[PDB]
Amino acid sequence: MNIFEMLRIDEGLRLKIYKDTEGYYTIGIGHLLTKSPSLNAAKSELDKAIGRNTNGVITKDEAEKLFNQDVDAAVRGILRNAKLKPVYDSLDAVARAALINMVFQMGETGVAGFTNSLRMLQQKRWDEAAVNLAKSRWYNQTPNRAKRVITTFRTGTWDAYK
Ligand SMILES: [Cl-]
Ligand SMILES: [Cl-]
Repeated sequence: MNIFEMLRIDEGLRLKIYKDTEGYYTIGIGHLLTKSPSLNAAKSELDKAIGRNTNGVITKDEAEKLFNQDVDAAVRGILRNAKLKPVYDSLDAVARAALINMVFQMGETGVAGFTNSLRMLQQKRWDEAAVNLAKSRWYNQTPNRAKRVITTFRTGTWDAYK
């Protein structure tokens, strides 16, 4: 298991524009197109992202390309974030994948605000961090996914994904 397989499980794969859990226009493997309520706006962002007139449909290879770009972006964002980097550097490889997953879902900003959980993770207070991570809108809105990520940090294994 690795970050790609992990995210593929959590986000799924869709080849036509769809609305995410928050009601936003998305495509592929969790690639957010826009928060705008306009489908035309979404179609426009899609074409600009792909480099062609898609008409709201993309191929599997195109989806995977956006996916690679998005994972790369997430890691790079973590590494440039003053609050995130030190946490990431302190973690084992499995737990690092859990941090990337949260950044991919909620953005660098979203994550950087879990101040208390981050400190606990950096201190390796696993169980406490798990409890603190759960007291969040994130966990209450997407509980199954949040439980998988939380378990990943807590145990340092991929068991929630097998
Ligand atoms: Cl893009
Ligand atoms: Cl969920």
